[PDB]
Amino acid sequence: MTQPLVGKQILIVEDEQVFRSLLDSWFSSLGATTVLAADGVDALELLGGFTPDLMICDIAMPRMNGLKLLEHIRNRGDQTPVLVISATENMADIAKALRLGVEDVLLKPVKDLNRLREMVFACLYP
Amino acid sequence: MTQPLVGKQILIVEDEQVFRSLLDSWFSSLGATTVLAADGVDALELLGGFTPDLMICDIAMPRMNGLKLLEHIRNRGDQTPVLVISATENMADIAKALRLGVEDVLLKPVKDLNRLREMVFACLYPS
Repeated sequence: MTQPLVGKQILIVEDEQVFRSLLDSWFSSLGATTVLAADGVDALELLGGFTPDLMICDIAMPRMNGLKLLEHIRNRGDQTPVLVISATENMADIAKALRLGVEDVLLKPVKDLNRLREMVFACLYP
Repeated sequence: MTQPLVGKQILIVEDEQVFRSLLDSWFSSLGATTVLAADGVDALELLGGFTPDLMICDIAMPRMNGLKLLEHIRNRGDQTPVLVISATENMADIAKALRLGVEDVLLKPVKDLNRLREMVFACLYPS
């Protein structure tokens, strides 16, 4: 199959339009249905009414650091799988993400589209 | 001002990746914060918990014709401004969109990005 993610809903939270388009383009290519949010506060609001199969965010977020997004939904009882894609070198931040429950924390810029591919597959078909 | 839509939340419902990306690019360029949905059923679900300043959709939608999206939110009592962008030539479909309450129905493909610009401005800053 060239579209193995058909039937999967992916929430992408990404403030850079180009990276946002690449991620939409890639996941859509694979058959996923995407929701994209430019802003992490807007994503928090969306998650009130909607439950995706996977959420992709950055923990180093300009408007509102995505750790707080993660913390707020995890306090509610949301078990939504989260994959972090981040350039952060800050080990206290990564450790806080891991304690809140993320599938993984992948380095940005993505220097292996091969790896993300099987990381996304590890999340969506465990 | 080169970013006149700062503080405006726009929901874009668009099944074509490239057009989706163009609209994201354009609205983001003008300072709006965007939410994009590939799929109209997912947009119906999102609107349960979220109220944008403007929704952009096509009435001629593959998965689920966007008239039903429009009819379902309008039966709830949502006053969310909607702008339809569509190549539809079907006068009955346009007329149903207009009865449901739509800011306007703009012809696709978009000749002219000047027009969409002030159409979007009429929706987001009326009077």
